Amino acid sequence: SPRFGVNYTPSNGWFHHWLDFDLDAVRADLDSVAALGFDHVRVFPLWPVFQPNRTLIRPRAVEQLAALTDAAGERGLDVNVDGLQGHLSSFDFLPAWTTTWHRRNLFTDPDVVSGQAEYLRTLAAALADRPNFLGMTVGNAINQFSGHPHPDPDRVTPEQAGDWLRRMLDACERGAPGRLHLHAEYDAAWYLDDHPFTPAHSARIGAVTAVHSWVFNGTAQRYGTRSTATAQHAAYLVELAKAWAREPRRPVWLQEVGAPAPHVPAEYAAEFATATIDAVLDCPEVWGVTWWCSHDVDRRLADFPELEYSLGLLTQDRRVKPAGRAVAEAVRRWRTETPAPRPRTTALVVDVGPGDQAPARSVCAPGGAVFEAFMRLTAQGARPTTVLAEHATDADHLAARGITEVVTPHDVH
Amino acid sequence: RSPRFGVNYTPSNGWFHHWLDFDLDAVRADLDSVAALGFDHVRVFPLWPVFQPNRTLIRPRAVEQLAALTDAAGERGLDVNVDGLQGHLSSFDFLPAWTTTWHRRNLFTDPDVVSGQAEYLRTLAAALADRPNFLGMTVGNAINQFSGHPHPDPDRVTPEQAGDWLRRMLDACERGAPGRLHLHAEYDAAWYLDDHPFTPAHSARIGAVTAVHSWVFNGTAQRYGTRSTATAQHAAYLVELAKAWAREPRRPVWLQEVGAPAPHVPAEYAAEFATATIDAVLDCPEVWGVTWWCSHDVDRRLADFPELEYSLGLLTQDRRVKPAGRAVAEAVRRWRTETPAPRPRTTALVVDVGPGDQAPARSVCAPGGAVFEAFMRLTAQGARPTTVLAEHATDADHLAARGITEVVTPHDVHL
Ligand SMILES: CC(=O)N[C@@H]1[C@@H](O)[C@H](O[C@@H]2O[C@H](CO)[C@@H](O)[C@H](O)[C@@H]2O)[C@@H](CO)O[C@H]1O
Ligand SMILES: CC(=O)N[C@@H]1[C@@H](O)[C@H](O[C@@H]2O[C@H](CO)[C@@H](O)[C@H](O)[C@@H]2O)[C@@H](CO)O[C@H]1O
Repeated sequence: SPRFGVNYTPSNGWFHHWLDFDLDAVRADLDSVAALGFDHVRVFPLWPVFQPNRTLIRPRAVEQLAALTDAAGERGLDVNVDGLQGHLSSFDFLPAWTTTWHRRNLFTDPDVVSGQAEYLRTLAAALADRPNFLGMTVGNAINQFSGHPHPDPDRVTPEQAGDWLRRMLDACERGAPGRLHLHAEYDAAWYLDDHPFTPAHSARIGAVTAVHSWVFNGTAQRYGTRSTATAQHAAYLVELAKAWAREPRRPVWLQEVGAPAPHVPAEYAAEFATATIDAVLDCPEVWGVTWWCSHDVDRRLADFPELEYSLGLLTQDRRVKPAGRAVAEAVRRWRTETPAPRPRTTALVVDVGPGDQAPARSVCAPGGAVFEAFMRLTAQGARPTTVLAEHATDADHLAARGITEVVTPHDVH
Repeated sequence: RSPRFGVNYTPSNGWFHHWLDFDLDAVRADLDSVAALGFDHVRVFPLWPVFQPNRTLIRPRAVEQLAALTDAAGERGLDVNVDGLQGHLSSFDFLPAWTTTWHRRNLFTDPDVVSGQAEYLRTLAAALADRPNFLGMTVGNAINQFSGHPHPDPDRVTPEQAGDWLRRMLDACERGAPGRLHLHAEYDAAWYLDDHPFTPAHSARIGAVTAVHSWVFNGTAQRYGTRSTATAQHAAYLVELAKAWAREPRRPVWLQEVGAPAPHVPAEYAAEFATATIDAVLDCPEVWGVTWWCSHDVDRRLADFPELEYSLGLLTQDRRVKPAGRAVAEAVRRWRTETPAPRPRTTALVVDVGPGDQAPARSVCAPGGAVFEAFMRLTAQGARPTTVLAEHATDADHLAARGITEVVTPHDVHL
């Protein structure tokens, strides 16, 4: 029931390939992905290339995306499209009509927002007749523009961020009705007290909860490369995200997971990949696992943080790397041969402060009491899920999720 | 040499975003309509982030599209000046992702950004060097607007750093295309804004010719009026002002931008204004050329431009000649038919912008300033003034080399 895919980083040109779109290079990339057994790709337009002026959405760029989508479908790959990039791999791609003389908050300016909505509706409507089109993700961790540590953020309130998300997803739904439209925020949404994108936003707006699991976020540094916390980090984000859902079986999509050097050294990447995926597949209701990323980044492109270059499952010339070989069996076995995991009946209480804005959510970050209690329960074999403090004695909430035992971080010690 | 006539080329289909949907036949039709008006050159604009999307990727296809544009121009008798670092165009900043936010690195001082800019300019120049109609490079369109107030987020630099950067950029242009016409082109803050890092000395002493961009929405029309002498003579003023800082007595001054922006120049007055402006400029000797901004109106289906930008063309979106396009063409035809002799300017107004080479009091040259108003009064009186720096006001060798026999101060004119 969990699907298996990759975040597609075009080997020739990286995301700048939209400026030199080569369908045969894309076909060869997708062939090398399909050969490892994946069933979907997550793909990335570059927003200022597609919408260089607020009222110019380039039809040729839309046609190229459709051709990419059709090429993926010929190779047995479904396609999720991320709209607003926005941020990719340390670089911000911002249209000139949003910056300096035209600086206008990405989340609140009425004209920017209507321009974003028309962009997203246009992409979704163009792919709506593709059977392998899964739906849209609003944008790749667009929440990284909304506050620190961004050097120049478009600060917003949680109320403002939620309003914006609902408008963006309405546009996706109007473009492609009935498809799988979601938003996907990086882990500040679960770990930073002040951050305006909240756990509630992730679990209650959009079709599924998307989480992006990256052990350079303090996890590998604090607990160690070969620790239980590092191996279980993706499973933790999946079970943590469930605490805020209103539907007891709302799917959680592990939409990014990668093996970043030096926190996961190259010679440990395959072992880490297998352990991380084994752990997350012991979590019920996982929509899918989508590895970051398909192909190493061309070192002929300068100024990436070193870690970005070697995140591929395939080399830049499409050779299978050790983690690619590894995943291409923690997929064949995970598919077909791995039973859906049993329910997790022990829930750890998550006290994130009252209201829906999670002002104390850093207890969930690496080093926090909720994080460490979850990892302790995990090491003990308890297979924990999570429950909000507000629901810790809510018998209807617990029964709907099959939770029979509730423990606080203090109980765990 | 005699003055040249040309246009700043705004592609009618796609504007400068046409690099993303490059249509050579649309460029050819655009240039056809420009050649019909009798021009002899175009100034053309790469979009820097499209040409160099990563510091170490200068896209071969963008370079080849620029060469194809240059060839289409040469066929039509249009020589080509290429501006490199845009950078700024018509109120929009086009900055590569590798210069901003997480990668914010000063455009003028960061070692890696500056090396990237030099390789980009060298690459463009080398790729066009075999084209006989390639004039040379301009470093970038008013790149000085990134360097301080009123930019909302400037990359600050000292004047010494600005001059060093310019020399490095121009050396790269020269390595790419030896012997061609390489210059830099700064907007009027270089002449008008106290403490602005790009100075009059930089414009008149670095690069092959001095480039001035004349825009009467800079306070000139607002203070003196649309139909005033100051508004009609503003471009000739910048030409003669820029001469004060030249070391060579016959260094050409290129009026590389001049346009008719509404409502400071209403559309119904644009033709009369263009005629008056060009007549005033062509009464100035050693004008390299007049380059009108711009060839084509901007498509109003493109959002968020300041209103004035859309109707700056001499030609409409569908390539029809506008009243100002007819007026400029007639001025060009008149000059080419009569080839009037240049007339020297023997009366010089003293320009005192303070001590040193950084012009700390240059605002006397701005609209409302004592030098500005004295120049316009001498002009109205028919004295045909040039300008001379205070440090040269009694330099007999400097004055004889320019044929200046009369030197007057702003207060002299006050009387
Ligand atoms: C500025 C910076 O590098 N921020 C990073 C994000 O880029 C990163 O986003 C995801 O992680 C991969 C690997 O780093 C990156 O290539 C993609 O942008 C992807 O969307 C984020 C992950 O939590 O971590 C930030 O620190
Ligand atoms: C932010 C802003 O509008 N800055 C303008 C410059 O754009 C302008 O540059 C020149 O003027 C024309 C007409 O405005 C414009 O299309 C081009 O960018 C051109 O290079 C400059 C002129 O001095 O004035 C600034 O205020």
